[PDB]
Amino acid sequence: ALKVGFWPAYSVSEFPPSKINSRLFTHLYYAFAELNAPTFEVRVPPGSEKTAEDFTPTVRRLNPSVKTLISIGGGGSEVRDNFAKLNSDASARQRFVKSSIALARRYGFHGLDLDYQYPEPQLEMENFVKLVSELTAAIREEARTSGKPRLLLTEAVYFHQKLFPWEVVTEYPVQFIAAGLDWVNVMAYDFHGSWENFTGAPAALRDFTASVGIESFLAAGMPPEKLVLGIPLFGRSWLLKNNNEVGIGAPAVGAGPVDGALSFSEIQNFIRGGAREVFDTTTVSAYAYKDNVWVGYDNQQSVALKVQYAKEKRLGGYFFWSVNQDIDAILPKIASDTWG
Ligand SMILES: CC(=O)N[C@@H]1[C@@H](O)[C@H](O[C@@H]2O[C@H](CO)[C@@H](O[C@@H]3O[C@H](CO)[C@@H](O)[C@H](O)[C@H]3NC(C)=O)[C@H](O)[C@H]2NC(C)=O)[C@@H](CO)O[C@H]1O
Repeated sequence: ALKVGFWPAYSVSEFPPSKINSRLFTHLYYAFAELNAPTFEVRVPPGSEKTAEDFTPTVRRLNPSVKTLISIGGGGSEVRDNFAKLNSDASARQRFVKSSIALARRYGFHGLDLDYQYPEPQLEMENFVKLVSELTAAIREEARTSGKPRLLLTEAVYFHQKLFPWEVVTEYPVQFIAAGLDWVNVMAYDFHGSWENFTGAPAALRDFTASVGIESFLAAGMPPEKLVLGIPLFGRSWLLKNNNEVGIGAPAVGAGPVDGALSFSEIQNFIRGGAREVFDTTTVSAYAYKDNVWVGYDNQQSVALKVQYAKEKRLGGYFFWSVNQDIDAILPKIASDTWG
């Protein structure tokens, strides 16, 4: 039962690794090492070496059994462009593979993650397959030469097995992934948000839903234990067109605070300051509103329902993005209690 959380290094001054309740997790990710084009000597951002080294000993103090991975890349156009340049150059792929493995060992991580959004179109998937195949082989070779258990290898995936469901240009090769990786982190969120003119459930379990995306990976043949269901610790926000239309599907005029996203902890403050929370059974989600601000998110009820869903679907577990955004670890606690 994988209970996974991502800790973003940007948050260090407000939420250092020491604040993570690592009792509630089996695996915790450092986000992110950088690709460091053009040499592709993968590294943590210069200046953050101490933070990266101390991460694993720190989180293990509260739960020695917890393991860690370092995630390389992250969402965003610069990372995507760097992976696309990397994956087309055999020499660069070799430098990336060697340096990534060395990085994980250097800082005491138990594994590596790729976060690449996204390996599309078809050329980019084909080249990503070359990178990942080479990385899997080198991980096995390093275990052989060091005598240590092999590094874990995971990657972030889009919510759906097809890139993209409305216009398929490529798709994740599930048998390849199952053979090469320990699991994938299914990004079952950002379905709805301020790019749209109406409020919606940004991580709806059902209704662009988490269950349809999960179904697509299973139908393609992914072993269910290789899927880890993502659950956001942030909400997507809108400004309402009219303060008396406050439900799902209400008209909106742009992004709410802060640039369209609010941490769970900020949402708790929003509710304590007078916003009304509503559970939406139709989507398995929550929303809250006050005056012209509306936010959709996951709450204690929807998280328990999503985690039970993952269990019923025989998934490997769940992950949170990102742990600094529930400072009191409310949602990680209910998730852990739900699974058992
Ligand atoms: C052809 C068409 O209209 N397609 C629609 C899709 O574009 C839309 O996908 C969503 O698009 C938005 C905006 O590009 C994505 O939001 C971004 O997501 C990233 C990563 O999750 C996040 O870091 C950004 O902050 C966020 N940007 C903003 C402005 O919030 C979102 O991920 C896309 N979601 C999915 C599931 O692809 C979908 C779904 O709304 O609808 C199609 O009709």
